[PDB]
Amino acid sequence: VPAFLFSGSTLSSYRPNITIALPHYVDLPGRSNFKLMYIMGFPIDTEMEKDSEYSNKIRQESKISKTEGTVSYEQKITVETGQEKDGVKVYRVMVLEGTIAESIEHLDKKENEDILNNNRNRIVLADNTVINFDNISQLKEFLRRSVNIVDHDIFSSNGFAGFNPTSHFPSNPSSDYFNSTGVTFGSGVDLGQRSKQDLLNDGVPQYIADRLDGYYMLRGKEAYDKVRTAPLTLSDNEAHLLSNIYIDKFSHKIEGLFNDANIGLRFSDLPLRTRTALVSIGYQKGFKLSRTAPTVWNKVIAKDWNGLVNAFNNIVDGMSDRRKREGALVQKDIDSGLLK
Repeated sequence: VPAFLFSGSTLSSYRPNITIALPHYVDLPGRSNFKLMYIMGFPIDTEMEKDSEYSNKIRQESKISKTEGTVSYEQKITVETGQEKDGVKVYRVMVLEGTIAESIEHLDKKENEDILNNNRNRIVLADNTVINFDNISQLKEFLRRSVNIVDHDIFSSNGFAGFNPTSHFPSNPSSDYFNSTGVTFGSGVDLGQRSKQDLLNDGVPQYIADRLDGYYMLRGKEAYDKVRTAPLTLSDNEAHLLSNIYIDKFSHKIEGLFNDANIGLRFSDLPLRTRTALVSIGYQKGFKLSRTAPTVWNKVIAKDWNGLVNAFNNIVDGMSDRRKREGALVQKDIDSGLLK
């Protein structure tokens, strides 16, 4: 105390392979100053101000908010638990350069609870700066906010894209979009232009894709009649699975457009709520925002965030309340210090 040692286990893609009872000292092959000591087979990371051969210098702190902030969903993270005293830091390594996903799982694992509630929990980023968390919870939250390209609960709420597990038919005869509309499930998933094999190719499970037989490729009057005389309802679990697959898929196209514009930063460097606002407007008006919502896009590529809020507020499509709610997501990111 204050510690645990051989408690639980550790996730690493890196192991080196005749007396092992003695400690072994290793240099992380990719980077530095990152030097680890293996007691038994377990990785230990220590920092000491006064020069040591096998220790590391003091890592500077990160300015990222531990409360409201995120790390890029694109990067790798090192998760550490331990103690620090008067200029000397001792930490046990839990995840060694892992993705946010297995981090979030291997971090709740049955063997690992014990050491994480009595020791200080931090993340070491790819740039070798440090985020110190007050507790383990804060950390878990942080990982959950970081893992997803958009916020799925916000996106599927009635305020934005909605959720309807029964087969439905937006628009109508009086509309220009009549003939371009298909049968739709979950949050806006439209089968009008899709084949079963397309869904299988996108990663949708067999049982869901077979369940939808007879609804593929229908549009206009056909789709309207089909919904009227022979509806089909998916369970909430299946509907949410299908939806999340197509939401992530679309998010990637928005991401590509953003990165291709060479604005000075990457889509993954923006806060969660803003990413969510941009994907939402694109989902409804079409993905190429340079063409479909020019005022919004022009403000985005200028990096003018107040201008962006105004643009969301001034657009007239007859979808006004939703446009406003998107703008208010952006305004929330400005007010909390995450933007600019």
